[PDB]
Amino acid sequence: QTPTGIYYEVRGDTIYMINVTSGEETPIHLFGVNWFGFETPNHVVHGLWKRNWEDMLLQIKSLGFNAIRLPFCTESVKPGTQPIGIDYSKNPDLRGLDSLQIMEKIIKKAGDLGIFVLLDYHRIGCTHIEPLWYTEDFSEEDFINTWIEVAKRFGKYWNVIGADLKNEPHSVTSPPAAYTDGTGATWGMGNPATDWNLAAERIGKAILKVAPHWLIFVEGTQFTNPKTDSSYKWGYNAWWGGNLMAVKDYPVNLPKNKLVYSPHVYGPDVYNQPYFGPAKGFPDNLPDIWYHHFGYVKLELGYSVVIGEFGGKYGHGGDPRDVIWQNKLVDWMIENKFCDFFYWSWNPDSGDTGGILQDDWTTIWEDKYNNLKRLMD
Repeated sequence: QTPTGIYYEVRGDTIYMINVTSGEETPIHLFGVNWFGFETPNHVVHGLWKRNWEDMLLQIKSLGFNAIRLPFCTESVKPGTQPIGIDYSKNPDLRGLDSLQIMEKIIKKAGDLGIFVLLDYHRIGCTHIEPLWYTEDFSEEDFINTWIEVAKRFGKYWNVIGADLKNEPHSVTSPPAAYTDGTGATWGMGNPATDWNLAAERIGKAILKVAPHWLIFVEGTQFTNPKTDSSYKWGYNAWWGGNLMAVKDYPVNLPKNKLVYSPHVYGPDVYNQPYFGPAKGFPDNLPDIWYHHFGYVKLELGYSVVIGEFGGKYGHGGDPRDVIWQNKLVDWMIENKFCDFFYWSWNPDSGDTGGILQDDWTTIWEDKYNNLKRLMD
């Protein structure tokens, strides 16, 4: 049932942490941040050229976060991969360590601070998010085996809550083509080699055989199938990882008490969506859009929904409607009790969203954080 003594499960739509010996159960909320870098050519979380890694985790904790989503790529989780872009004078305890050992040290320190860690297989290579969970040189079996290896190693850390199976399944062509051309993910189209709802079952089952105490976080696709996407006016304008419209008729066939649906949702800094125009009713039109793309998965179907990424520059060098967008999204999360999320990102070096930290890697954006701090309380 668990190698750590801790078992994570969904009851109703709320995540619980269960101590299996004592029987004790506590509902947890994830107030999270993404700290990226393990999925990149750096092979390490970013910012260690300016900061000490432990000081970073203390800063994250000081702001009330209790969860980190940790993106990784295949190479960072293999022994011997060398990280790039570390200041060793600021990080002397990291001299000699390869990418995997720094991942371990960061997870163990997070657990010491009571911070839960969600592992996110973000990229198969270390350059960009592939639309599918395999490539010409890296098969679905290779993807699964890598998850199995990750789950064997990191399932022994009590604070790791589970596996976000593949970051942002999406399409690289337009519909109606994208449904059949084999280049992108689908959901409910029928082909198990493209249908993320079938692939998530295959990958999730394998993980749960080796880490039965983990949760399985399953993101949306960008497009699903034509009947579902055509059923809603904004059905073709969901984000990568953000279309969960096919959950109702095509649910992932995994145990409900182990499954979390994890949509990504963004504002005008990422893409100038037509519904971000006032001409189309922004921002008061957003609760219905969110509700259709993903929110009904909790509010109508009662599954656990954790927002895996959301963020934006909040008016600092980007589109100033982002301020209105983030405020409205937090208002809606508070009203609808979506209390579990991971902000994108802690890092400032995200080109279309910036981060909680400013470009000095030290000072936070006070306004952007003050809005987020409303979800925390």
